[PDB]
Amino acid sequence: GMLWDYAQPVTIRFGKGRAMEIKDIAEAMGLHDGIMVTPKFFVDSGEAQRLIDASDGAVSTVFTDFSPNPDVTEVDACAEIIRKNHCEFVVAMGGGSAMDVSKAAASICLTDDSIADYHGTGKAMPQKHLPIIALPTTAGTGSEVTCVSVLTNRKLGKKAPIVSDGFFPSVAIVDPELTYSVPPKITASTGMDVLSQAIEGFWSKGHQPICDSCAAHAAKLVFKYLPIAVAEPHNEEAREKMCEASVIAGLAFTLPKTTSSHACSFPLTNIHGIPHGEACGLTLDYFARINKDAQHGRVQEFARGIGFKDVDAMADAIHDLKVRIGMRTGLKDLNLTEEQIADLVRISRHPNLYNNPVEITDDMLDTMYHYLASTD
Amino acid sequence: GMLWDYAQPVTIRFGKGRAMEIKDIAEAMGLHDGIMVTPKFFVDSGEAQRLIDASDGAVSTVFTDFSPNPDVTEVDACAEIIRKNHCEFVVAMGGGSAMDVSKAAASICLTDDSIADYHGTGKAMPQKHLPIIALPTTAGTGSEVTCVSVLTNRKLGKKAPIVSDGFFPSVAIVDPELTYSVPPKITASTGMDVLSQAIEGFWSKGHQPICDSCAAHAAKLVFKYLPIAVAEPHNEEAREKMCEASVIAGLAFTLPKTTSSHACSFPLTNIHGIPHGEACGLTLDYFARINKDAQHGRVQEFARGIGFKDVDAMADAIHDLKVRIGMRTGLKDLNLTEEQIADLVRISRHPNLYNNPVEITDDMLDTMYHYLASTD
Ligand SMILES: NC(=O)c1ccc[n+]([C@@H]2O[C@H](COP(=O)([O-])OP(=O)(O)OC[C@H]3O[C@@H](n4cnc5c(N)ncnc54)[C@H](O)[C@@H]3O)[C@@H](O)[C@H]2O)c1
Ligand SMILES: NC(=O)c1ccc[n+]([C@@H]2O[C@H](COP(=O)([O-])OP(=O)(O)OC[C@H]3O[C@@H](n4cnc5c(N)ncnc54)[C@H](O)[C@@H]3O)[C@@H](O)[C@H]2O)c1
Repeated sequence: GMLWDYAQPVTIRFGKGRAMEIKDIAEAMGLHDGIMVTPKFFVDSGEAQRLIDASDGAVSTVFTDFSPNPDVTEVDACAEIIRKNHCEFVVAMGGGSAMDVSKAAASICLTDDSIADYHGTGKAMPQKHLPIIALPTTAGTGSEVTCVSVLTNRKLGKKAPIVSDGFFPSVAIVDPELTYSVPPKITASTGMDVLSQAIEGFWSKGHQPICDSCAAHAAKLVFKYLPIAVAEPHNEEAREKMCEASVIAGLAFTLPKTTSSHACSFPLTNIHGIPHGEACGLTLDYFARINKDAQHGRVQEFARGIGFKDVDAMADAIHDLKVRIGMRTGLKDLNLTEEQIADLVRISRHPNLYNNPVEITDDMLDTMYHYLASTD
Repeated sequence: GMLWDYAQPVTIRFGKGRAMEIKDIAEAMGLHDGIMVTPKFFVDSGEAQRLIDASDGAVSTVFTDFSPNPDVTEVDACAEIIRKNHCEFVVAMGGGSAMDVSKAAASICLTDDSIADYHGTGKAMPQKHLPIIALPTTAGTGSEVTCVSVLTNRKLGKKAPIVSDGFFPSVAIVDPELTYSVPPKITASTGMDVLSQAIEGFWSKGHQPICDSCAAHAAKLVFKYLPIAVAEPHNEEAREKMCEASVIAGLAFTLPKTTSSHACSFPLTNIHGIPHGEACGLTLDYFARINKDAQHGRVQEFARGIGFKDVDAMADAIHDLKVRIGMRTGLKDLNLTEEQIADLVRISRHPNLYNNPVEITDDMLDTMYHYLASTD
């Protein structure tokens, strides 16, 4: 017997030049006076003002004060702006960081309580929220189809996600044109994040068939088009394909969740400043050679479906992919101490690690990090 | 570039024995007193009361007065029942016929007009309705994840579908136990209906990547388990695997729509009484040999993705599948006249026919129908 649930209530509009259709959603939903949460890059580049003028007065205010690693203070700061201008909907035009505070601010601006009162403290988020129109500009994190908002508390040293049914965006416009301006180094990291969510989402203990079809489709696209997009940022086909894999791979991690590589990326990112997708890719092919034979050859069928002889052949491609696009293949330059390696193992015992098809023991993490700390 | 919209607002609770969870959905929504629209077979078998008592007062009334091809009068008869008993939600436990009157009667009971006032005339349905909990009992048509309600106007001699966003069921519980009681002949016909909507849904003109990932997963499951479900009606795994492919193929054809085998199946059913799934599969392999080199080798990559050397190897698998499960391979026993063959050509020119990649001219229809008239 196989039991599973599937819920995906985010409408998706895909196509180049469809970011101008924000006026079509604010008129159909009957919503005026919107706030666009976008990084300051799009403000100085005129791309933000181009869509606001196209919306024809639908969007009024703009909020750009937030970090790539967003804090709980920028969420309440964005919530205060919504409370003042009486904003009805929230536009999230950015990467995984601009869309993280948009989900949190749209639900918290309807209460007089801080966003910290629900940040990993057991308190459930109020489901009442403003509508969200996610416009991802990186390909990506797939956050435009998830109910997750990853935040940080600098004054309290806390960093934990918040999962609420009210964080689901109503509409998510995936425009590949907004990804043209992504630098090659970020394109490679965000591309590895798509590949990690696709592979981890498949071999997860909470897998389901609808997510597997999306996971296999997105993974094959990353192996083919991601090197092209890194080398050629203006390649319209390679960018559009990466957006295709990005939103589709997001549909494979919302329910089955992620496993080992995402559990190890949290210490590799927060402690050592390694970007998220690059930290996940740092251990992707490592756990692949471990889970290759689990689930009665199910992972072997995944590799053959995307065009590989075995899983070890697929793990070789993941390694050749990271080298060609300039991603980390080791941690020898960090000069990690035995205390730091032991810190990597203790913090890697995350709830996501238990979703791995093969039980990862502490002796395995100690072997992996000692191998990573001794590799260029 | 690629342009496509994706909207799947149905919640899928898949699992063996999860039909008892009507109480959970009614309690979570805080709803009581529901009307269960089901065929009379499930009442005579006690399966309807097993779920009424499992809901523990959540479901109160039962409606069983509708034909396999549902008439508008049977909808208003069910609508007036909800008006006289004020039910709060609709339970659709049955085939496509039961899930097509549950969509119309849930929206028309809130009004005072007849459901025929929106049947083919073009008048939009009111977007206010009662919640729908779809419990499909075949595998299938996927009506639990679509917004179309195929009806029939017997007094007016018309059979036209109705498409309304308010017809989307809230939750679609897919339980393979409800399919154990399907006779092998109906299993084979409904089984071919899944493979049709998957193959047609893939090579359609309005194809999109999310639906194509689902189309390949569903098609690969039918080739392996459909003969098992036919020769072994109580095979639990074969039944579950057919239920899995049926709901996944529902998401595959709801947006890209159907192509030629569905356009040719409508005259094969209303005039000659051939079941829908059997009438679709009667021409499915014929159009495959036409669309093999279409869309720049796209259908070729589809056949290799599911495990065939080419479409020709897949077309042979379709033929051998129908012979093993006892589906029509020709129309020689009908002894069709030259008038009848030309009558099938006229009616087969349906709007869904133009969705085929290769153009289906009237001469190709005349050639195909004359070929089937000479085939056993
Ligand atoms: N919410 C979720 O479900 C989810 C899932 C995974 C990761 N995340 C979090 O999301 C963040 C990652 O998001 P990311 O992977 O998009 O990077 P990002 O958006 O965090 O930061 C990327 C940087 O690129 C800059 N940039 C320059 N030109 C750009 C352009 N043309 N388009 C977009 N950005 C441009 C942005 O200003 C930003 O500083 C991490 O903090 C990660 O933890 C969230
Ligand atoms: N709305 C949609 O998305 C969609 C898609 C395809 C077809 N359809 C329509 O739906 C109908 C076809 O649905 P179907 O293929 O289920 O045909 P159908 O609805 O006739 O199947 C129901 C019949 O199956 C028989 N049956 C015997 N044992 C059964 C059992 N144990 N469980 C269920 N039924 C049993 C009964 O006679 C019952 O009337 C047609 O009217 C077709 O046009 C709708």
